[PDB]
Amino acid sequence: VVYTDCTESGQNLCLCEGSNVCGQGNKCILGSDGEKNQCVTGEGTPEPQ
Repeated sequence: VVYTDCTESGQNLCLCEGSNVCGQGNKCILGSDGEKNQCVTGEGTPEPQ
């Protein structure tokens, strides 16, 4: 199964690093400082539809 892409910071079940899935068990942050997304451990909500 594959999820969709992210659109905000804090999501979880989506695609942060290129096309890799980073969600449950961790937290994802989008473009930090004009940079790309990053998978940081924490508490994030899945990606609704």
